[PDB]
Amino acid sequence: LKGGVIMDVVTPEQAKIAEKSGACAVMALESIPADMRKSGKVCRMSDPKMIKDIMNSVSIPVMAKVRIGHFVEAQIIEALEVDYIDESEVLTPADWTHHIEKDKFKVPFVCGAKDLGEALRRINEGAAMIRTKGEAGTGDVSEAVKHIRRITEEIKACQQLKSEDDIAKVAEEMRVPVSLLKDVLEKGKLPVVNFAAGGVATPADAALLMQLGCDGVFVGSGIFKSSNPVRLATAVVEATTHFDNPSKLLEVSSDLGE
Amino acid sequence: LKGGVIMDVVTPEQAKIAEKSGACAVMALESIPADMRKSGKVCRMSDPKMIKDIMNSVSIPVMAKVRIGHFVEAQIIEALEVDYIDESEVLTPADWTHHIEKDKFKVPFVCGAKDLGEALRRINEGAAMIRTKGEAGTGDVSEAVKHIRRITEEIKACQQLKSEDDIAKVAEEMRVPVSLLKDVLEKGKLPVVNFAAGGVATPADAALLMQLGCDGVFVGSGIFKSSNPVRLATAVVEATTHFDNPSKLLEVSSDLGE
Amino acid sequence: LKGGVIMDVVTPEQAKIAEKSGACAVMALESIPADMRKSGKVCRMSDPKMIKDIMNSVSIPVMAKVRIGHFVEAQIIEALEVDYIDESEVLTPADWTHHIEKDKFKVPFVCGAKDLGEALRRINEGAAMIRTKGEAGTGDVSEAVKHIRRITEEIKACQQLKSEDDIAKVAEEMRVPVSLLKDVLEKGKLPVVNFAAGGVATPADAALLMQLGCDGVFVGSGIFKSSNPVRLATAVVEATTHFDNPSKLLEVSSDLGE
Amino acid sequence: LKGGVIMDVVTPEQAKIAEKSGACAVMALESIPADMRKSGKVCRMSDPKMIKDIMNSVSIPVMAKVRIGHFVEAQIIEALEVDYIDESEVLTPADWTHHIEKDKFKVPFVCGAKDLGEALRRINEGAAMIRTKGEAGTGDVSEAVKHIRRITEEIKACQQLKSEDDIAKVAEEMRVPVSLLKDVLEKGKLPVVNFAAGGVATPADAALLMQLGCDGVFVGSGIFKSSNPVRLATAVVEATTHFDNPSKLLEVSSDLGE
Amino acid sequence: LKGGVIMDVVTPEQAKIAEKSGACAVMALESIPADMRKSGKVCRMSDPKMIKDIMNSVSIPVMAKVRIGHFVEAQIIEALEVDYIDESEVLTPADWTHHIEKDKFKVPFVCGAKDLGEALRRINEGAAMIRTKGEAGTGDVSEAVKHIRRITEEIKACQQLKSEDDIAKVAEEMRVPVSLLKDVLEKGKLPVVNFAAGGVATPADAALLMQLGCDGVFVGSGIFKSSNPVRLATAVVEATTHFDNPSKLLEVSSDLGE
Amino acid sequence: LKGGVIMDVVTPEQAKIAEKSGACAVMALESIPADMRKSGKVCRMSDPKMIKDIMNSVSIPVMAKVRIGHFVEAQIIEALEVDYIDESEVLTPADWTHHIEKDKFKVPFVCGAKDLGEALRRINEGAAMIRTKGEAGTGDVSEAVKHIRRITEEIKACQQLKSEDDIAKVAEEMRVPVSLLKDVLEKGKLPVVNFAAGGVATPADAALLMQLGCDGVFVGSGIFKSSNPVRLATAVVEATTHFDNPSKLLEVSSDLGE
Repeated sequence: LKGGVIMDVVTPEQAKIAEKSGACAVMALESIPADMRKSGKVCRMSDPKMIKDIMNSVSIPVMAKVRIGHFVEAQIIEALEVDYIDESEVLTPADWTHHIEKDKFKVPFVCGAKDLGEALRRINEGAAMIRTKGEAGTGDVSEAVKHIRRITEEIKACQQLKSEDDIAKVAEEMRVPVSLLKDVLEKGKLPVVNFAAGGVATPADAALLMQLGCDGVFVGSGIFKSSNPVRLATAVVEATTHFDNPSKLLEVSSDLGE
Repeated sequence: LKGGVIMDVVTPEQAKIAEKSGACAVMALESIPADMRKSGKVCRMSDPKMIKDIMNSVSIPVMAKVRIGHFVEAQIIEALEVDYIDESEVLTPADWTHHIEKDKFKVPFVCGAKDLGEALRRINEGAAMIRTKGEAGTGDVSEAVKHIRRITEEIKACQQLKSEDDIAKVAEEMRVPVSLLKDVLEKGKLPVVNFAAGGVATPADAALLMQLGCDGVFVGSGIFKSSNPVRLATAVVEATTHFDNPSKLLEVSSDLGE
Repeated sequence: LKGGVIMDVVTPEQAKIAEKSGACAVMALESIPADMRKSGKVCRMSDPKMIKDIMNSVSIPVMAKVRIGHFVEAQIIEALEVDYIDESEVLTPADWTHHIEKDKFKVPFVCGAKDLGEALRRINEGAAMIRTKGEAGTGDVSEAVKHIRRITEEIKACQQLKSEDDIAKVAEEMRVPVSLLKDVLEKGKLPVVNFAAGGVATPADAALLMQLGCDGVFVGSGIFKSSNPVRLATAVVEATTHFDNPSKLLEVSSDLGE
Repeated sequence: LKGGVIMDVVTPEQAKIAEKSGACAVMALESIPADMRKSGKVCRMSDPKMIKDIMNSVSIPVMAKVRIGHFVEAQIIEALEVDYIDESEVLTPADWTHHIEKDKFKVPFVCGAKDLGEALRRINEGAAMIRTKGEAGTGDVSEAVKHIRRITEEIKACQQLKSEDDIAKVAEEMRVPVSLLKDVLEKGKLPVVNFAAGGVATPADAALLMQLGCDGVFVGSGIFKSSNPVRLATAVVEATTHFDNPSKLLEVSSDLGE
Repeated sequence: LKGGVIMDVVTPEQAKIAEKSGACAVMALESIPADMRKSGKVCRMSDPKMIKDIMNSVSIPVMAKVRIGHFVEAQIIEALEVDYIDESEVLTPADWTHHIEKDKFKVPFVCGAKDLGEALRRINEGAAMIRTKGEAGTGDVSEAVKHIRRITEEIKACQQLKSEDDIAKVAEEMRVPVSLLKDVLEKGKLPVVNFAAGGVATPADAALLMQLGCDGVFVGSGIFKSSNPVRLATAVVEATTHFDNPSKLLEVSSDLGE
Repeated sequence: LKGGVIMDVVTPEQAKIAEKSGACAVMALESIPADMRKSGKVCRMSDPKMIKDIMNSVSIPVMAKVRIGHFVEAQIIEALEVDYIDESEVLTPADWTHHIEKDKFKVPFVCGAKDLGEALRRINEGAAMIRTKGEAGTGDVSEAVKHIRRITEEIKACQQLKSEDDIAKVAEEMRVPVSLLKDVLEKGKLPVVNFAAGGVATPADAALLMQLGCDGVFVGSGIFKSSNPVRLATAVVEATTHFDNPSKLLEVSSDLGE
């Protein structure tokens, strides 16, 4: 899915709009935390029936969310044959101590991370994909930027550690195998694709995150709240593809509406 | 009651539905302590008459709740011949320093615990069943998960202890007899059934708690707030029973409604 | 002046009900003091006329309250020839430093106590009767239970002291003659009757406090807010009398309604 | 005015009721702080015209209040020829550092005090009369009782000081001449009459304060808020006169109304 | 302006009334900073036109206010030829670190001070008149009293200082030249007129501040909220003038109305 | 690109007004950012169409804002060929750690600064223009005054340092090349123009900031909320030009109305 955009969709018809806009995948979900976050309610896995109905409407990959640590929700979502599971901090966590043991699943998982240690812990548990934790709901791209900058800075700082022994002390504080940390230092990158998520509101934001080194970007239901969802979704996809072409980012950002 | 679901019920007709659904017992209570607690009211044992009308309505075992330390509520419930007494922290505690001397009753009790010490203190006092404390009323399964996981971890961590004198110190910090803590450590688990309670909202939640090693689960008045109580109650029972079978978990979770 | 039940009454008709239910005394009151503290209001001695009108309506003993330290209220209530004066912390205290000098009155006094020192100081000042303090208004029995348990536990611990100098040092911290503390330690109990008050809402609550060793129980206007007064008042009296009989406790507690 | 009652009056007709009830004096004032205290407004000297109108309506002495430190209000009230000036903490203070220099006036002043040092400072500035500071507005007689007890205890404690040198240290901390403190110790009383004021709501309260050694008592507009002001005012006067006659305090307290 | 009253005025017609009443000057301001400050608004210099219409309406001196540090508001007011500029803390400060360099203007300024240091700093910067700060808008005269009394006391306490080097240290702590502080101490008072302001509500208040040694008094829009502005304004003027004559103070204070 | 006045404009018609009043540039904006922060809202780059429509309506230079760190917004606004880009703290910052690398753009940038370090860091990153930060929205000029005074005062104090090592230590704490700090110390000023922004509400405010040494002044949409826009905008321009002429400042400030 590298170079691509994943969109949150709440109905089959939204999925079809996502797919026709250029999305590489869709993320099926009932609500969009938010309306529930400001309310108080527990956020859980969405009904399998609404997910299958989305899977039946497009021919691109479909992802779905489960609660952090909720390995039973994950077993149900795997049995449904979705393409990816997003063990998501947007939903209400089920286990505040243990993430899901992802290497016991066939289906790939994406997890969030706000820094290097977090990202390595998620990968060491078996995450196949990392995304920034962003700041979901708000439309403020700055948390996404903070987290991508932080991982990049931390990687660079580790790379200046001379002692193999100091490196080990770091792996220890992160609670990951030294081999995993060492593999990151030698490649100067996480060993899995890293996508931006949380606060990506405009085409500019999308191109920003790509220019900071993200392999792609998730966008939320904000696309569909806008006065023309097709124009906005197509504009974010173009911007993600042509992320280093100012005249084209200019063209796709012009006259977008509210 | 191993491998079962116990359901809170506030009417004879609710109790009948629980029984048709496959519940192994019901808990008779005049009103969930999640409505009035908001208003600031003392929650006590229910009227023996409404407990008796529930008992007359089903042939599965009936439980009832008394306040913590309220051994006279318990004598009264015992004389009524309910099958189990729940000394419950959901009710307003009658004695904040002493729980009931349960080993002086001939009806079995269940008690809450959030960790090992707590479980062992309740067992020492004569509890025949333990249940996690979790968060009653929120529908958030994470408090139940925290407590089962805390108990499991404390057992493991006490199992690591080399010195008999240190084991004895732990028993002392717990205010229980060493021979009780010793027997827990030898067996690797609590000497009575342990049920999850508080926050168990979906079939997936019930199966999560069973795969964490609970022997069964309490569910609250939430069953009866759903559009189809019969469907939800049946689905929770089937998930508790087939707790390690994903395809079955998928099927009972699909098209679950409000 | 032994055990039984004393009921707060606000009219001659309530007293008549208290009497025919089997109360051993009444406590004449012009208002329920929960209503008024809420207001902000000062609660004082009741108007002598309304106390007198209650005195005329029943042949069992009548008590009335005065504010802590208000010895002129007590001079007036004594002249009225009530049977007991209750120097009561439910009223607004008149003197935060000095309780009334009760040994100067012919009429006997009841005072509240939350621990052993307080009880001995009230007895030392001439109280003829102690009541546990409880939490008045709330219908929550746990404050009464706390205080009865506190007093008991403090007697038991003072009983462990082997040195007479240490016993004297305890008496002195309590501000009471050592011969008074010494008598309690030898006999295992206060030298006057001790009643539970504050939060006795149900027949089970009355019988709980008697099983904890109280000699009797004050009950508030809560009896008269109930759906059926005679029936609740009679149940509380029966439970106070038969405090040790589970099946009778069951019978009087069933179908009590609001 | 010793043995007497001073009443607050807001109209000539109230003054006439005060006088016919037995008051030894009246205190002329526009408002009764309160309604203004809970509001926020500055309390000041009352209009001279409303004061003269009261002075013209009765033949007993009339007092009036000025703000603490407001020696100009005092000069205006003196020129009006009132009988006593009450430099009053009920009004909004004008000088938080300096009370009025009362010895530069012909008219006598009364001042409040909550303890011995305060009372000596007020007398040393030239106060001819002391009253307790009470807790005005509330009807709670307990602040009045606290303050009279405190002065009495402090006097007694000073009287146990052996060293003339320690006595001097005390005068120094109080900021008064040692001769003044010494005169109090030798007489065992303040050298001026001391009246209770603040919270005297009933005849019992009035008789209480007299039995604690006060030379008289001020009562507020509460008399006139009652359903029969004449009965209540006459009852407080009787009670102040017959302060040690229980059967008469009983008779005057009976059937008083709200 | 010694021995006079300066009155806040918001219209030409208010100004005329102040002038008939005997005011020595008026202060033109478009709206008292006690209405909007509540709303959270920036209060600035008034429109020069409304200041000019006031100036055209009376032949007594007209003052106007500028923000603290706003030397350009002051240049503008100066070009308008008002008679005095009030650099006022009632307005919203333009420069929280530097007041205006007043000795560079040719129109006299007045400035607030709450103590000596403050007065001397304002004088050093070129203020021709000082006024107490007190509490604008409350009608509480005690802040004005506190400040006049604080200044008087600090002068006395500095007069006690024996060492020229210690005097110099004080001047240094004040951030003013020693020769200025020295001249204050020799003369026993501030080298310019000092007026009371903020809280001056009654004739009695105005005379209080004069007997404390003020040279005159500012009164605010409160004159014009009274039922009879003409009567109140005249009465304050007469009391400022005859500030040490009780019978006259009595007469102007009698029958003053709302 | 020297001094004068830059006005925020939200429509082509406002720009036309800004131009004919004598503004030296406009700042194209689709909303007033005080309205939106209040909402909670993220403020971003404005839609290129509306900026373009403003560019078409006037022949004076047009600026637009981008979020701090949002270099892709700046890439887009540059492609649009606006005349200046303002990297603006009034918008929601995109990168809390890294301002844009402005020396990589051909279009010149304006940045905010509240002190000398911040100004040098923005210049070091390639800013062509500094503006003081002020408090935007409030109409209160004191934050702008504070920042202009701060920068000045810090230059003057760095000027006192006699040691080159100490000067280097200052540069390093500021995170800027020592040759940059050294140039400011020698010349007594920033090497680029410095404009006041934030809180410039009145003609007097504009002229105040110019007299404090600013080279120009940004003004907000506050001009357009006023009762007469042309007149207020022209007065601000005239005051910025004639900042040193009191009588002209008087003339343009008079009868400005709402």
